[PDB]
Amino acid sequence: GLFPRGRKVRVVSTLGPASSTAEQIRDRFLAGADVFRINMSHGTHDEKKVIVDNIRALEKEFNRPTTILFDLQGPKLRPLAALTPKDRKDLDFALKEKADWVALSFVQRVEDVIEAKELIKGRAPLLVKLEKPAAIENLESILAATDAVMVARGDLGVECLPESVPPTQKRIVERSRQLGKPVVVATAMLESMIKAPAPTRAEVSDVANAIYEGADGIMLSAESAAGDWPHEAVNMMHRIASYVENAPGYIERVRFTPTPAEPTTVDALAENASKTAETVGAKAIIVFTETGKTAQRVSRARPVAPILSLTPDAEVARRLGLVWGAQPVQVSTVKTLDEAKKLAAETAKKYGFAKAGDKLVVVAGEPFGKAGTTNIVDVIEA
Amino acid sequence: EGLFPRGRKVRVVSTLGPASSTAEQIRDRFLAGADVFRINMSHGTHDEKKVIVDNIRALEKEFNRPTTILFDLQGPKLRVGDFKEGKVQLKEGQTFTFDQDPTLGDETRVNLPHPEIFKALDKGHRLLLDDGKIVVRCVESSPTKIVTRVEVPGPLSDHKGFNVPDVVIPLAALTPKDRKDLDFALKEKADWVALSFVQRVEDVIEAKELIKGRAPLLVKLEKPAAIENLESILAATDAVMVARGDLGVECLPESVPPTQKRIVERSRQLGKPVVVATAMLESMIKAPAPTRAEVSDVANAIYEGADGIMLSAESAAGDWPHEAVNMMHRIASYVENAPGYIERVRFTPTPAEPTTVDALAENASKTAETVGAKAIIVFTETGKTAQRVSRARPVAPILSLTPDAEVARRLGLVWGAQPVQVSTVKTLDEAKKLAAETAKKYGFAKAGDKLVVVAGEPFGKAGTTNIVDVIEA
Repeated sequence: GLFPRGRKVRVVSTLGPASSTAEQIRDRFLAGADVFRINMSHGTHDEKKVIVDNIRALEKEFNRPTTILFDLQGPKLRPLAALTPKDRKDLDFALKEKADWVALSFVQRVEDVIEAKELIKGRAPLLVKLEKPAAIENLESILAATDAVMVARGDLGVECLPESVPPTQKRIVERSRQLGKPVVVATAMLESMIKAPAPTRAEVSDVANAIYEGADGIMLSAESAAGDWPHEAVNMMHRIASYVENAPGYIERVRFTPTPAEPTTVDALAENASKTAETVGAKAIIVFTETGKTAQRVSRARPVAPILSLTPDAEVARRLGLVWGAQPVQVSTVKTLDEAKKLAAETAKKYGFAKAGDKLVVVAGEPFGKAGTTNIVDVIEA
Repeated sequence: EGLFPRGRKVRVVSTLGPASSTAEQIRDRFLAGADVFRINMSHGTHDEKKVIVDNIRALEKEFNRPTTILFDLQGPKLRVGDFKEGKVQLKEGQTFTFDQDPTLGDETRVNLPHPEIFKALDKGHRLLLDDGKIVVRCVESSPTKIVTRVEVPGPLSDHKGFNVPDVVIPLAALTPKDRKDLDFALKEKADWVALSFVQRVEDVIEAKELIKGRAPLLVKLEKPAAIENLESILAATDAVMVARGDLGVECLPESVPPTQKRIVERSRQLGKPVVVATAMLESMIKAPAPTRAEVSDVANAIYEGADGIMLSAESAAGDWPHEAVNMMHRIASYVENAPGYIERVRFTPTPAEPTTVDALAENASKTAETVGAKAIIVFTETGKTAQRVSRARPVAPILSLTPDAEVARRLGLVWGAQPVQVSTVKTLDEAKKLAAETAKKYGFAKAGDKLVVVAGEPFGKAGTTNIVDVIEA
């Protein structure tokens, strides 16, 4: 039951002493972990390389793209620079290791996102950790410049009142969804499970309420990195999403946040592919995407129907691991609409979303092979 | 100051116990933000409760505020018997038998000393033991023997508790101990009485017949039977508690949040005060500050629009009960006054019933917004009009003026009701004058501010609400 997962929220799982061997990483991944977070504050580049090779090993065993998020420590203290000399080193290592996502801590203003992106030079997309009062005041600029977002509540409730986090969280998730930036809720989601094999009622509520906000991602930190029960913690995350997303009241709450279309072809075809899929009862929406942009726009609409994001670029498939519901599948380059239709039907049947005769909605760009050319909605039979 | 008005409308239910019992302590929690005091009748003696009750009630003179006391009755305590070695290991897929033999148990057998289980448990039904840590499934049942297959193994020790999620059992929700505790609660003039082990509407009817209208009835929703029967139980009850601790044992813990969404919605639409309970600030049993998940949990109950948010051991038994109560107050003050709050509350529709009072509850709220009113003063003899206006969840704060001391206490559990006991009025002008002088005395309005008054023209008569009146203070 590894792919599909039966839910669309993404589980982010931090690795560390309790979750670091190949067998341990394999086990989290089967238990429900989708994105692995490597924290560069501690440990050595030597130990990360073994962990990276052990995450990537999984692509061969299960034929699925993995997703690795390198977390730069930032100017932890134990008015100042966005990337410390330690970060610039750890970054260069993360890009050696073909980081799918790089995260940056303690941003306070848009110029710090810019500094990072200028160093990164397109080699990896950027996620911003929002945890400083200034970051919240500069929220619109920061969110515009970033590619993805983490509501990093641990530090946020240190430097801001802890009672200010929930409204600030609602604000970050809303706006992230509206801007189309994947957003992850973080810190203490299952804190009690560091020591106990089962969660508290308040912890399960927090996870469910992150899902109902429509967030792309829910994270575990020390519950998988350092605790006595990492496998149960990861699995409880999967169990909460499996149930909540398929229980009554889910989509109504997700739809509370309006995500209207920009005046573009891609946003128009994303919205109307979703609606068309609802109206005809389609079993899936298949999105052909060179760089992932289209898949992100469809994901933004939060369709009921399952998405499958078909890309030729193994790095895009890896990156899409963080995007709500994206379900990336690396494929060969198709060269005709006919070939796209046959590949779309066969992919939906193979992973169990459809059987011959079922409706499918295909979003694509024709003539094929170029990014930013999305212009077709095609309703086909599997 | 920070006491009345509190600066927020949700109500804090704090459980009293060893960590919060002395006069000075009970006073502290009141000031810290606690609104309803929950007295659990399962432990302790009446003589000690009487001391606590008197200590709660003493607040009324110090602060000229009505207090509110919720008495929680334990209900049935289902436990297995004892084992020869004190415990056993149950291996998956083994046969395990429950009978009425008192002989000391073993790896195959234990006494289940509750005859009522043997009258309802049948094939396919589960028994959960040790807080759901162990699951067994009935493969065979007779009036005197229950044979099970172990589905989820683990240790099983002497007189562990168990749960019967899948079938209603012919056992009263009020035990003999509960009946006696109830009479003590009513003699102590309980403002609210809390029923446990609710399975069917008949359990609520039974409880209200014993109570003979001496206090309103809150039902705790713990058991899959009660969720199946939600509508009939909600209709019959006066208030609700989402008792998550037992719900998450008897159902999947991952299924509580959608079931909490459902309970809170229907409770608002039916006009029944609803409380969210269990582990909201659980880590503060040992720590002086909460986790992020915990603060999110309290805030998400507030955004659902629930009337109340509750602490159990955090205030009853923990090391940081003052900080725990205060933290509930801090989360409510910040969230209700921060952006995003009213929109989330309004997601649950609460349309007017076809009654004069429901139409006027709605009219007043809409009128308050349009004219910029500072308060909505509600005159009420039994509390009914207060609830219906509370139900509309208006932006403008409510002041619920009642002549009756008992009504003023009970309303302490109603969202934003802000009860004030006052003198009777006999004309409209007397009501307007009393309404303006009350809004000014507590800081809601200054001379010239607009207020919306909701009242009934035959003054002094319950059920007569028929007036909305805009006035200047």
